[PDB]
Amino acid sequence: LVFFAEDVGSNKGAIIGLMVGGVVIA
Amino acid sequence: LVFFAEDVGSNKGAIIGLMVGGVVIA
Amino acid sequence: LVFFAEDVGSNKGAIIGLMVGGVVIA
Amino acid sequence: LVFFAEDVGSNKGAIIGLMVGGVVIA
Amino acid sequence: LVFFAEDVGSNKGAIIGLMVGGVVIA
Repeated sequence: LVFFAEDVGSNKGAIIGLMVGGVVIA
Repeated sequence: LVFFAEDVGSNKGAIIGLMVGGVVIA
Repeated sequence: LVFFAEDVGSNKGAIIGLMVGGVVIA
Repeated sequence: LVFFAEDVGSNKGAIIGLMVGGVVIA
Repeated sequence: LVFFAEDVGSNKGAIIGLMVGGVVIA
């Protein structure tokens, strides 16, 4: 499993909700 | 299980929400 | 396994929520 | 088996919340 | 099973909340 979450935001501001879900159950 | 995400945005602002569903149930 | 998460924000500001959920239950 | 969570915040300011949960149950 | 979590902040801090939770159970 190779997760790759790249966010390139040039001048975010306002309301920006960054949610990273990384749960594992084995 | 490759999950490549390359979001490229210039001047986001406003109302934005990022969600990365990375749940593994084994 | 691998879980990359990069957030490139050029001049964030405002309201920014970062939720990194990294739980490994084995 | 790696967990990368980097946030390149250039000139944040304002309201910026950060919540990273690093759980490793084995 | 490494964790590379970091938040680069170049200028501008204002109200910021850096909440990290490390739970290494082996």
